[PDB]
Amino acid sequence: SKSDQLLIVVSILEGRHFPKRPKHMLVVEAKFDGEQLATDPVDHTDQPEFATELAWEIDRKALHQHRLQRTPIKLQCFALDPVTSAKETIGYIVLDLRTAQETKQAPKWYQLLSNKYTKFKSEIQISIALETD
Repeated sequence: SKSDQLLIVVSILEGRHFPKRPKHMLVVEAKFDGEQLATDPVDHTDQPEFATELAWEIDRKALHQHRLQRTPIKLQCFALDPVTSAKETIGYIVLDLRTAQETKQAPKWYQLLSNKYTKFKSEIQISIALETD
């Protein structure tokens, strides 16, 4: 059943309406079904360039269950200090497999929930898709 092996691919593209923080970086961590993945740290500019794909392995039977159960893909956004190495949680984004098809789809803009930058309507552009593993 090698064919029945799939990848959930989350594409984190660009951010917008972030504050310009000259000494900091941004990192997005993503957690699905107890597996954590992370982006490179990127410049904490107003429009951060994440340009990263994250991939989790899954079975077709398992994927269909997660889809119906609404198992979340939880994205946590951190501001990182390259000097001290301290990370602070900026906000979170929740995705689910409802839209995930086996073709690439147009990305959508997602607002950061519990956003520490309370006056900024910070958001991150995200695609989700399924590929053969």
